[PDB]
Amino acid sequence: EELLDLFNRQVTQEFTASQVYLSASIWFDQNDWEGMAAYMLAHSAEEREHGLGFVDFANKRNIPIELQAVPAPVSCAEWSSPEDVWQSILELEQANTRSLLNLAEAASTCHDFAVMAFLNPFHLQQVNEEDKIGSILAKVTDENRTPGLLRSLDVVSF
Amino acid sequence: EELLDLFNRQVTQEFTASQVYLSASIWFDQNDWEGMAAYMLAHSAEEREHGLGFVDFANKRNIPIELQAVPAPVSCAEWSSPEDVWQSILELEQANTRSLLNLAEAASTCHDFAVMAFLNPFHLQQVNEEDKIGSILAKVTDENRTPGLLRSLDVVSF
Amino acid sequence: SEELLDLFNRQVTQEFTASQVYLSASIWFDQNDWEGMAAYMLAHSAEEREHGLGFVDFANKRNIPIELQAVPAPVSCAEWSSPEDVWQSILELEQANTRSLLNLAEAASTCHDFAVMAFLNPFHLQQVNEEDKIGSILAKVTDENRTPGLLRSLDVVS
Amino acid sequence: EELLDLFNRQVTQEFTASQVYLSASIWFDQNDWEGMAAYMLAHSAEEREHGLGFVDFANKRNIPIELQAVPAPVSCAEWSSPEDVWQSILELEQANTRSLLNLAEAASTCHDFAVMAFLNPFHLQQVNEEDKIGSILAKVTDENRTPGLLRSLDVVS
Amino acid sequence: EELLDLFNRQVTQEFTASQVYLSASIWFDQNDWEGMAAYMLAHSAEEREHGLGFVDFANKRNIPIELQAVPAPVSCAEWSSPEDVWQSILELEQANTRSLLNLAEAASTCHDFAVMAFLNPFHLQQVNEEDKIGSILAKVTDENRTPGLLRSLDVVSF
Ligand SMILES: [Fe+3]
Ligand SMILES: [Fe+3]
Ligand SMILES: [Fe+3]
Ligand SMILES: [Fe+3]
Ligand SMILES: [Fe+3]
Ligand SMILES: [Fe+3]
Ligand SMILES: [Fe+3]
Ligand SMILES: [Fe+3]
Ligand SMILES: [Fe+3]
Ligand SMILES: [Fe+3]
Ligand SMILES: [Fe+3]
Ligand SMILES: [Fe+3]
Ligand SMILES: [Fe+3]
Ligand SMILES: [Fe+3]
Ligand SMILES: [Fe+3]
Ligand SMILES: [Fe+3]
Ligand SMILES: [Fe+3]
Ligand SMILES: [Fe+3]
Repeated sequence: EELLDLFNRQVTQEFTASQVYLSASIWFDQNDWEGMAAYMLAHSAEEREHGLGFVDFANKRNIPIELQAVPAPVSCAEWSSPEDVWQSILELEQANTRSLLNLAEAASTCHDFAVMAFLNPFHLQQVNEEDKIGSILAKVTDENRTPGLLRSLDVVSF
Repeated sequence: EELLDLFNRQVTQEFTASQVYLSASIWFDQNDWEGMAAYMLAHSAEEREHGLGFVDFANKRNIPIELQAVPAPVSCAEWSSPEDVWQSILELEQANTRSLLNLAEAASTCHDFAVMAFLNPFHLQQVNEEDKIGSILAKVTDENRTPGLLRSLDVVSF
Repeated sequence: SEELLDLFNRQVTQEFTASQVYLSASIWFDQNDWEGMAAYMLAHSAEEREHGLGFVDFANKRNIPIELQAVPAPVSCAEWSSPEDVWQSILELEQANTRSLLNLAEAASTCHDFAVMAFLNPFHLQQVNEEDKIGSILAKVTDENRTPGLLRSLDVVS
Repeated sequence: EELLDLFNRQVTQEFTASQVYLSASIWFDQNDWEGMAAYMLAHSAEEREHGLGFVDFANKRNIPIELQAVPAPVSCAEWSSPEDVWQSILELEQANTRSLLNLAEAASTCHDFAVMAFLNPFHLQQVNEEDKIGSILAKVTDENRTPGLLRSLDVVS
Repeated sequence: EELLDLFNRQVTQEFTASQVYLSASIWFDQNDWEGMAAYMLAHSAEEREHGLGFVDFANKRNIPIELQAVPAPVSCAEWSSPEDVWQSILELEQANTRSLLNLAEAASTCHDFAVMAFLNPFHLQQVNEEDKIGSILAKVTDENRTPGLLRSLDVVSF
């Protein structure tokens, strides 16, 4: 039952993340960072696709899915610079990584080899995501040390 | 008669706007902002096309058009930085939006459903224009906080 | 509102009535060796029928019950003696088609039937274009018919 | 500087003419001359393009441009036939030509070889335009001697 | 004879300019401005082509050409920033313009219509060159107000 639970909760986690990304895109769009806004919107969609992935596997493997409330994103209250937004997104992915590792540990305890196999590509994708977001946040933080310079690279990049 | 009046005045408004854009392109060209100058020139042409759109509809709908003087653009006297120019263009579009909404309210009072239908795409285009110009002005203002940096993005962008 | 439903039904009848009137014009023209005007009338007869079918299809989707009425015998051909008579009748028919569309829209507006208003929008615009075209053809017919044989020599052209 | 002033006035002249062409297109469309209307509309765009060409050269050559008002066209009030319209448009082109010639002479007095070179294709274009306009006006005026006949040829070109 | 003289001297002027451009490319290359160096090198070639143009016309028109020494470029002694180099190039083109205008005035006095015709495209090209170089110098001067920023646009641009 704990495994089935954690599986169900990973869907919520992916959908929660989707909404957080959407919130980041709104913040960026409202503050005229259209390039960062596009990035966040695309990633919102990707997180939804992850959750649907979990759903589909669950259905095939007879793991009951019950859809939970997708909480309101509330880090957009705190956000006052692009740096704040990217820092929250990095924490969000760090948590998504932790939630997948916990799920895998439950599967491992249960000898659920199909669930572990299913999760392998996600483990590796999370490594790539954390690295990419990490690297973006480092660039944002460095470029923002000179007034207007960050803007100058929402244009160029993204 | 008020409807016909306001319709006729929208043509003047579009042509007025066309000339303001041309004036902005001249200011930018003379001050070696060729990328912003190109943007303004293109938009000058677009505003002319809008006015011709109104003219064509008027002719088809038997709304008498009498062409009015197209005033001299005079905000180019005040302009001393790209920020001043973009601020004027934003106000210009805000006024173009207001003039279309007033026209639509007159059509609405008159139950002139064809005029309201005609205006729908313009209403939505104005939303997009104000948002784009708004976003440009925000970037200009931010980048101009560091000497030479704005220049560096007339090149890259535009 | 049962009355809005009546008006929508009545538009169907009006389109099919116009289709038959266009057909009657085609016949007159063909009988009198104006094959070019005849072809224009036949094509426009088909197009009015397409409009009526468009209304029926929307009505079916929107649960507006349709009761198909009699399509009355066109009566104007009894009195037509020149192409000018026929084009004037056709202009009058389109002016009527327009007034009934506007009556339907006013009812929809009163009932807050946003979907019906939206549906009608392209038709309001098409009617502007049709009246303008018809009116223009009538003006050319009238002018060319001041010289014997000249109108014929342009059934051959347009 | 007479040269700078005349260069500025030439821009206003081109946009003025653009509006006059637009007004002709209006008169024609209102009176169901869709062919002549389209010709006039196309020419209105072309006059504006000419003015833009002057603007562009002026910016390159550091000739300060101050955009003036574009005066409302006033000929339409008196037009009652296509002939009247074509006649006003001929007169408009003849004035466009005289003002180019005045600008060229001022350039010539100043030994402004760049401005004179710039103007050469416009002098040749005016010759072509005056000829074309004049020819259309001749055709209009002849065809309009028979009722309906002119209409029967808006439809052709 | 003065006309023939001035014609011969225009060849020297074009070749002199070619060498000045080459000197500018060397300065830029040695100071690691490869993008500005490429621009100068290309323009060096273009000035040579202009001189060869004059030569070819002269030969066809029986204007004796005697090739003069092409002086050593010596503004590269003074150069210490990209701004100094572009300022010299602007002066160089301003002088090339003056030399063409003087030539045209001699042709004009002599009623040498073929020489004036030959020169027309050069007059217009000089207008375009002065404007372009002017605009580059303005950008250089603005961007160089922030340390490293100019560099950042030798890369992007050019
Ligand atoms: Fe995810
Ligand atoms: Fe993710
Ligand atoms: Fe992912
Ligand atoms: Fe507009
Ligand atoms: Fe606009
Ligand atoms: Fe627009
Ligand atoms: Fe009823
Ligand atoms: Fe009923
Ligand atoms: Fe009924
Ligand atoms: Fe119809
Ligand atoms: Fe119809
Ligand atoms: Fe129709
Ligand atoms: Fe012109
Ligand atoms: Fe012209
Ligand atoms: Fe022209
Ligand atoms: Fe040269
Ligand atoms: Fe050169
Ligand atoms: Fe050159």
